[PDB]
Amino acid sequence: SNPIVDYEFNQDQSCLIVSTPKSFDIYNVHPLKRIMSQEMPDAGTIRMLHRTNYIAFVSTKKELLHIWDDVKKQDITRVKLDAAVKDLFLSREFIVVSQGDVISIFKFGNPWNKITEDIKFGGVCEFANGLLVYSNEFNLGQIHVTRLQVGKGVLVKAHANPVKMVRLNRKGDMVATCSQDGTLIRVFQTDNGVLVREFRRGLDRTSIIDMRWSPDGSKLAVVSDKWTLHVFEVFNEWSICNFKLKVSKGSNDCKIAWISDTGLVIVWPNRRLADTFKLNYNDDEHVWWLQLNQRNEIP
Repeated sequence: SNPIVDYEFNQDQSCLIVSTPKSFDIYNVHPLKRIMSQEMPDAGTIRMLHRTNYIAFVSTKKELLHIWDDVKKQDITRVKLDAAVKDLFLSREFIVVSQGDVISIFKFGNPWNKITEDIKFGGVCEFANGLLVYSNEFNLGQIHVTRLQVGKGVLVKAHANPVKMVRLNRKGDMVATCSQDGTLIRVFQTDNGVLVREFRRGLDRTSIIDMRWSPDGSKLAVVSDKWTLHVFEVFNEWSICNFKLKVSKGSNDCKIAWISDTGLVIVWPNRRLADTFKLNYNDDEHVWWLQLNQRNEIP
């Protein structure tokens, strides 16, 4: 009966945090088990800091960004927001918030203040391991890559068409990119913006639902609105794997999570469902293939 309002993984993707109209819960991804649950109305977008007790959620009603203490069971602080949140990221140092046309950067810890002037951007962004990536506010095909020390950094003409989404690897030395076409998936070095690789998802155009690097950064998982799961070798050219995902009509969004160097989990918000995949390899024939092992309710 409880619908999922928002859901997201933690930085290593060992946890899944979700918000409902009545509460917000945290789960292990593999094995799928609920770690905790907290009665909480009006909880909007919600994020989690690693495997600590530090939780951040946005109040839909009062337009407030809370920092919730999971053991104290109370607010640490509340931050006033001026527009609707689009993205949210947490590190031990910074709180990166994407509200409206702007990216705001607060400090993680007292006094919980803004560290820099607000950055206007193109609508897509990513922050991971102190490394910020966002699209230029007018040149939507371009992306800025900067290290929060903010200061200036590298500019990359990623695509002709506007960039749709972006994904940093686990270390933070590479960024995967795609567009509205969803035909080409490019990989750049965060050091200098040089094109490392260029993948081809397919001939026809599709919207890309999610991307995610493997833990070692050797592989890149991709899911399109065609609802096909792709896997590309980096290896640090077409996909080495394909799998027609099992989707119903109500499904229109999901998120990928690597549980190992050879295991993925696809979380389905509307169906409240988690598909566990194994990435198999035949050393004799030098071929990869995907296998759907388990299908679990959240609950």
